[PDB]
Amino acid sequence: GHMGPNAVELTTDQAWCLADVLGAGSYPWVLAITPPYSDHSQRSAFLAAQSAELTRMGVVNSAGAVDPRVAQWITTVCRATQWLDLRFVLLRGMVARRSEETVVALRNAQLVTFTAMDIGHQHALVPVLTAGLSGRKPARFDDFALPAAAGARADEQIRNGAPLAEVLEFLGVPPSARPLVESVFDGRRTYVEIVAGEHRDGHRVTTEVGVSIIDTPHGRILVHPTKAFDGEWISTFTPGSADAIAMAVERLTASLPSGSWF
Repeated sequence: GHMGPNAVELTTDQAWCLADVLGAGSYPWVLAITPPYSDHSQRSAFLAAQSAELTRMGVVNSAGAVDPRVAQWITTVCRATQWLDLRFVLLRGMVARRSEETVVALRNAQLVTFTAMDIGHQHALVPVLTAGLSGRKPARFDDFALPAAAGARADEQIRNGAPLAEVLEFLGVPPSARPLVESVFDGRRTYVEIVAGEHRDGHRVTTEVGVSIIDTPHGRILVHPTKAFDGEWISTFTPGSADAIAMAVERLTASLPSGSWF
């Protein structure tokens, strides 16, 4: 239910219900909210089964009206004009901007939280971007780069059963960097993939590549993309300090038509 004036926690079933009655539209795919009902018979019934609990929490009144703030937040998420998609590796997030309003939607299994936020600068975002991680401090190592497609290719090769020593040796990972790089190509990792988007005259435009933040036993690691003139993308691995993260996400949004958030 309500968690202070600026955040509410709902079941995803409830969140779906609200978007529906508000005519808010659809939740973005990134939140992966499963529909509670397929048709109008099931819709009316599901509304009725949910009505009491929504009233008890003070989110919908006994007459069917939704809390003014919750309605605005849902609307900002479903109709965002600019956003960041957050895929944590079911833990899914989105930072939605509409008009001057910023709302963070955070879906965790059967629950989703909506939090209205003042994000006036880059650094305010970093706690949100790292919420689903492991509280690791920045790793300590010198930056390295490789083609983005090669990193993804290498990752998929283990998903196809290939040996790590073999794969990393031919990527050219030096022995000094093996413990760090092996820890990245390790499922005990926690990470988030960040894609930026905007809605411009009916047209969805998103970044072709994303920013990743990864927590391993070696610390927090930032992976950010740079476009080369041959058209292929370069991934750079670097310590995931708040400063580095904030600058990488800024440059990511700046690559879209409406430009940086900051």
